[PDB]
This record gives sequence, structure tokens and C-alpha cells, in this order.
Amino acid sequence: FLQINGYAVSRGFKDLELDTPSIEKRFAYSFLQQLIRYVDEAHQYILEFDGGSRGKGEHFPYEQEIKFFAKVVLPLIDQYFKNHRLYFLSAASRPLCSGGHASNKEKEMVTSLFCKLGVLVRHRISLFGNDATSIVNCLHILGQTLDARTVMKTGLESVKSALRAFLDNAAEDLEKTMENLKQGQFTKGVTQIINYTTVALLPMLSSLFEHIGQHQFGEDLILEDVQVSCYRILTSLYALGTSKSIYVERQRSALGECLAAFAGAFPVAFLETHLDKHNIYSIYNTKSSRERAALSLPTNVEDVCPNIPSLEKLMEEIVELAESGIRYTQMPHVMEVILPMLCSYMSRWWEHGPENNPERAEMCCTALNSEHMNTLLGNILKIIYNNLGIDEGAWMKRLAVFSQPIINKVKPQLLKTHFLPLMEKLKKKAATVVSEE
Repeated sequence: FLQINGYAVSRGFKDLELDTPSIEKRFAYSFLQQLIRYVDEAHQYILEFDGGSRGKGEHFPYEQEIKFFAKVVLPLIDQYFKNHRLYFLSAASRPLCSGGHASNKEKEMVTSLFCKLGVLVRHRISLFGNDATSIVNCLHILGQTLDARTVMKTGLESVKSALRAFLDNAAEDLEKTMENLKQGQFTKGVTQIINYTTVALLPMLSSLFEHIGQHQFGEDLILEDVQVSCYRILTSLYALGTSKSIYVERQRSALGECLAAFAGAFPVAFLETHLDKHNIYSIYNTKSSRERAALSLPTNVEDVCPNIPSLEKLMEEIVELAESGIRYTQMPHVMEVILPMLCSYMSRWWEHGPENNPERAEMCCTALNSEHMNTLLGNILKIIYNNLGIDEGAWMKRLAVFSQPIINKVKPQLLKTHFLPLMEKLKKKAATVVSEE
């Protein structure tokens, strides 16, 4: 009857204010407020427990709080960042273009939570018994969702300094692992540091750097002193790969993948240091020797990676190994480690090579010629041919999956007449479990 008279029944009032652009009230914003506050709360508690445990206070005053943290906060973070992955990943770079700002401040708190979770996971795998796996899974699932683009171009200084302090502390801890396993090689703080490194630092660092390489985040992440932190990381990782000890023999497998991820994430040709002064983006050109005089830099291109060989010397060594065909046990170094180095390196540097830009050639940085990619693919093939039947292994498989990106360069039709011997030998020795291609 109201209708037929035309009386206009109306929504009770009229909106006085609408604050939709306010990022400060959104679900993600508040959720990360709460997550950050409980992470920091876990931090004063655990750092209090650091003094309580060595003292009389054996019984944990806040056992309920720490159990709540370790059994609720971490798995919910894992599930949330597994579900809403592309939400934070979209930074106007075209992923999830159908919609999906996480905003600048959301990405900023994501990165801050990442750094704070790293601070918590520092040297506490034993303290976080049976859940350090949960922490490190959270680190994987958050580092794979970082937004280094936005973090560097528009971020707040505490978060920026936290990210570089995180990187510097990781480099320092792994360096400390380096010298402590060098000096205590003859038969525990050193053992605890080694366990921390193997449990957390390698899988974490591998995940972070593969994420960076796949999202091309190294072009804006690693410029200012992050370059030198990464050089220290590379030198240490290569030194640990060169170290021969039963302590490292069973962690070599993760080391190769971690350093391959590093090579794919790092934006300056560390194997062609004789031509790095062609790189505009290089820290050596950006800050110059005038600031190397002030900074704690070796002021030299080659001496920053002394024990790391050059690209030409690496090719020489591994081709020589290709005709030699030694057994895996005699020298597991190059077999286990060196090939993924060069695979990731050349896969990253192929587009920065001169073929993609025939113009402005020879002022370039990575002289990776089609013959050079063919040579590296072919000598990997020859290695797998002359070492296929000697006890094989899963290192065979990871070699194949690291050669996966390299195969894209060589077309399958040109691959014939030198891949055919592999097919012929597979027909001759079909009693095998390992398969390729």
C-alpha cells in the first residue's frame, strides 16, 4: 500500500563518510598488524627465555603463549600465503591483472614480517624443536611472495635496513660457518652453527634466490652494498663447495642448488669479471673507486672473487674432464657442483648476451655465443654419456633438470647428429631406470 501511494521507504540514514581508499582498515592490513604484534611478542618472550633458561627459571613462564605461537600462528601464515599468493605478488607488473592490490604498505609489512621471522629463526632450530620446520616453511612461502620491486622503489627505511641487516647477518653467519668448519675440522657452538646452516640457511637461501631469479627481482634488489654482501655469499659458498670433508659431503647436494639459485638471482657477471666494467648497473660503476676508498671493498674486480675461477677456465676444466672421464668418487667436486653453476649462469646471462642485441655489441658483458651454448650442452651430454653407467644416481636427475633451461637454446633439430648417439646407446643399454628428455 506504501508502494501504490508512492511513499518512498528509504534506507535509514545517508552515509556520512566513506573511507575505502584507507588501506589502514582492510582485512590484510589488520591481519598483518596482529601477526606482526604477536611475532614481536614472541620476540620479547623468547629473548627473555634466553636469560631464564641459563638461570633458575627452568619452567617456562609463558609456555601457553609460546605453544599458541608455534602451533597456531605459523601454520595459519603458511596456509594464508599459500592461498593468497598472487595477491601480494601483483605490483602493477601485470601478474594478476584482473585485480589485486596488496598495496605498498601491505607489501611493506609483508617484508617486515619476513625480516622479523628471520630474526626469530636466527640460531634457534634447537629451541624451536619439531616446529623449526614450520618456521622455515613460513620463510619459504613468504620469500616466494616478496615484492622487492616495491620494497626498494617505495618503502620505509626501517624495513629497508631490516632487509639488508637480514642479508648481512646471513652472510656473516655462513662466513662464520666457513671459518669454524675450517679451524675445527679435527673433531658445541661450531656444531650448532653447522646444524643451523644446513637446516635453515641453505633451503631458505635457495628459495629466496630462485624466487628473485624467476621474478627478475635482482635488477632492483641487489644494487647498494647488497652487491658486496652477495659477493661475500658467493665466495663463501664456492669455498664451502671446494672444501673436502665428510661434514660437507652429505650437504653438497643442497649447496649446488642453493648456489645455482644465487647465480640465477645475481645481476652481475661474476665469471666474466674481465668485462664487468661494461655493466652500467654494476656497483663498481655506480659507486666508483672514490667510494671504494671509503668503503670496505677490495677495490679490485678479480680479487673480490679470488678463488672463484673465470668462465673460460671453468669451460677448460670441464671440457678436459669431458675427455678424461674420471669416476665420481675420485673427484665429486666438478661433477656434483660445477655443472649447475654454469647452467644457471648461462641461462640467466643468455638474454644479456650479444645475440639478443646485435647492435651495441662488444661493449656488452657476457660473450655467450651460440657455439658456446652448444659446447656446454654438448659436453654436459658427453659427461652423462661417459659417466652414465658408473653407479648413476639422483645427481644424474638433478643434472638433467638443471640442463632443462639450457636445452631451450639449442633447437631439437640441430640437436640431432650428436644427440643420436645417446638414443643409440639407450637402445643398446635399455636395462636402465634413469631416463632423459
